[PDB]
Amino acid sequence: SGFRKMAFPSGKVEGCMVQVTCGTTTLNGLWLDDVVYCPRHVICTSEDMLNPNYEDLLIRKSNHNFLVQAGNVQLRVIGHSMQNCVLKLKVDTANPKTPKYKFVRIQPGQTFSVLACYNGSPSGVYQCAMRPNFTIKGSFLNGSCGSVGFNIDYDCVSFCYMHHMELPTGVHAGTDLEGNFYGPFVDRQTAQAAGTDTTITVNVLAWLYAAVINGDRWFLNRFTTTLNDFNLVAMKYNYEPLTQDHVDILGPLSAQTGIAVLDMCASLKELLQNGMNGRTILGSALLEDEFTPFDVVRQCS
Amino acid sequence: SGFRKMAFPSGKVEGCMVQVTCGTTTLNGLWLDDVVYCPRHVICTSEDMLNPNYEDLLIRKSNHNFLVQAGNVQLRVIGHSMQNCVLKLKVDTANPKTPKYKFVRIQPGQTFSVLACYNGSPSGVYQCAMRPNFTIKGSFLNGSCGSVGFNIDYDCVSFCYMHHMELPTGVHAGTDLEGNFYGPFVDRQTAQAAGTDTTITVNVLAWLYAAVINGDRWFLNRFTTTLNDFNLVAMKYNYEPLTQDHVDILGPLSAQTGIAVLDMCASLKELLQNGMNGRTILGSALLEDEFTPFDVVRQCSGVTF
Ligand SMILES: O=c1[nH]cc(-c2cc(-c3cc(Cl)cc(OCc4ccccc4Cl)c3)c(=O)n(-c3cccnc3)c2)c(=O)[nH]1
Repeated sequence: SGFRKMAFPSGKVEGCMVQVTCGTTTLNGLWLDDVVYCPRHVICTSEDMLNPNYEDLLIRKSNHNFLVQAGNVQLRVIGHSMQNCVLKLKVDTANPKTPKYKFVRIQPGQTFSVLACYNGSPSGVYQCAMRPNFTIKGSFLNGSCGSVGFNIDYDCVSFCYMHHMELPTGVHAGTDLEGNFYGPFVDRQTAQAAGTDTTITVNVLAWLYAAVINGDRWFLNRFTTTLNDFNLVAMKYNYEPLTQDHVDILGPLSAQTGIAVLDMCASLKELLQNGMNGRTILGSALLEDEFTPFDVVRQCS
Repeated sequence: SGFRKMAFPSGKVEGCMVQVTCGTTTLNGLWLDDVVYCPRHVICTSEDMLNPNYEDLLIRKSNHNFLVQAGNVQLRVIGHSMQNCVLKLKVDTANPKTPKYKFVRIQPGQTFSVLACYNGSPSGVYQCAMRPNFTIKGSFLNGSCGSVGFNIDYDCVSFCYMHHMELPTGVHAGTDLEGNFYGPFVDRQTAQAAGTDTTITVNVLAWLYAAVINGDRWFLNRFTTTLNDFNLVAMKYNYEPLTQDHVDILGPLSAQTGIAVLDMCASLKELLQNGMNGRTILGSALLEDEFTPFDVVRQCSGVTF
C-alpha cells in the first residue's frame, strides 16, 4: 500500500554522466558509446547569450578546446558536430557502462525521472512531468544544464529530456536528445513566455482511480456527464481538455475498479466545485497531475 | 531554482540487491562483500508466522534451504546466522560492486531514500522520513520486503533501514541493518498498530525556509515568539516540541534568509491557527515535514556526492 511519486533507479544513467567544459563554461554531458551529448550553449560566453550565432562559434573551435572529464579520466575529443540544439562530441573511448538505450520524444502529460547533476556528478533524482506548456517544474541550479530525464523499461533507458535553461518564471526548458526543444523556446537569452500552465486532466483521473484502488471513495458521487459537458466545466479551472483517446487510455483502470470514466469525470467536476473540505486524497490536499495512467498501474499492481 | 522531493542517486545500492528464496516465500536481500542480509521472517510459513520461534525455525533450516540469485547468477549459501530480526547468509562470492558503506541507525524526523525492489530487481526510488511514531509512509507491494533505505555522504552509503512489513493502516515498519526494529513492532502476524503520528516541526520550519529561498514569502509577518509560547501551540496541533537544538540546526537558514527561527515559528504558529484551505506554499496545500534542514541546504546548494 501507499502512493509515492517514485523515480526510476538512477544507476544506469549515473554511469553515463560526464563534465564538459569550454572556456569558462562547465556543464554536464551524457556519454553513450563514443559520443558525449551536451547542450550547445556550452560554446557560448556571457557576451554571446543575447544573440548567439552557434554555427559561427562552432566553426572556430578545435577538438581540444573541449575538456571532457569522466570522473578522474579526461576523455579525448576526436570530433564534434551539432544537431539542432545538442552538441555531439566524438571521443576516442566508448563508455564501458553504456546501457541499452534509445532516444524518445515525449508528449505533454508524460512523466519521467530527472538525475540532477553538477560537474558531471549526480546530486539527486526526482520524478517529473512534461507540463502542457512544454516546460517542466524542476529543481535546478546553475551548472545543471545537460542533466537528463529518462524512463527505464525492463533494462532499456529511454532518454527523453536534456536540461538547457531556467526561464524567468522559475520553470525549466530543454530538448529531446536529438536537440529539438520542447515547446516554443530557444537557447538564447531573449524574452520567451511559456503558455498558460494547465492541469493534466487525464493524469488527475488516473490518480483518482489510484485513490479508489487504495481503498478511498469519499469523493465519488451518483452523477455522470457527457464528455463535452465535462470539458466545458473543467476548462474553466484551467484543466486540459479530455479527449476520447484519454478516455480509451483510462479503460483498464475503469474496468479494474468498476467505475466508468465519465462517472469519475463527474467526481472530478464536483471535486473542483467543492475542494477537499479538509480531507486528503493519497496524502495530498490538492488534485495531483504528475501520475500517468501507466504509472498508476505500475505502482499499484 | 525549484524544490522537489529528491532521493539520493541509487546506483551504488542497485548493485547490491539480490533475490532470496526460502520455500514459497521470496523477497529481497542486500549483498555486501560475502554476506547477504534479509529479513529473518523469510524462513517462516504462514503457519509459522502466527507465533514463530525463529531460533528453532532456523535450526531446522540448512544452507541449501536458501536460494539466493544475483540477476541470473546463482549464489551458493555456505553459512547462515541471525542478528536480531535480520538473517545473514554467508555466500561463496564477494559482491564485486560492494560500495563503501556503513550500517547506521537514524532517529525519527531524519530522512532517507528507499530503493523498492521485487525479486531482487529494483523498480523505483523515493525519499521518505522516519515518522515520530517510527513508521514510514512508503509505497510497497508484496515482495518488497528486504528493500533498503539509505543516505549517501560523499562516496559512502549509510544503510539505515530494511523493510519487513506493512501495518494494517498501510504504513510500513522495518529494522536497521543490525535487525533492531524501529518502533514498538515485532516480526509476527499479529495485531499491531502504530501510535498517533505527529508532525516533524523542525522539518516544516526548514521547508518554509526553502519556500522563502524560492520566492514564496507571503506567510512572513513582523512578529517574534518564544519556544514556550510556540510549543504550547505545537503540542495542541500534534506537532513535535521544538528544542534549542532544532534552532541551532536552522541557524544557517536563518542567516541565508534573514528570518529568525522564532520569527519563522511565529509564521508557522499563525499558519497553524488560521490555515490555508487550498492556498499553497511551494506547490503544496499542506505543511510538508519530510525535508530536514540539511536536505534543504543540500538541495538549494547543489551537493553532488
Ligand atoms: O558555465 C555555465 N554557464 C551558464 C549555465 C546556465 C545557462 C542558462 C541559460 C542558457 C541559455 Cl542558452 C539562455 C538562458 O536564458 C535565460 C533567460 C533569461 C531572460 C529571459 C529568458 C531566458 Cl530563457 C539561460 C541557464 O538557464 N542555467 C540554469 C540556471 C539555473 C537552473 N537551470 C539552468 C545555467 C551553466 O549551467 N553553466
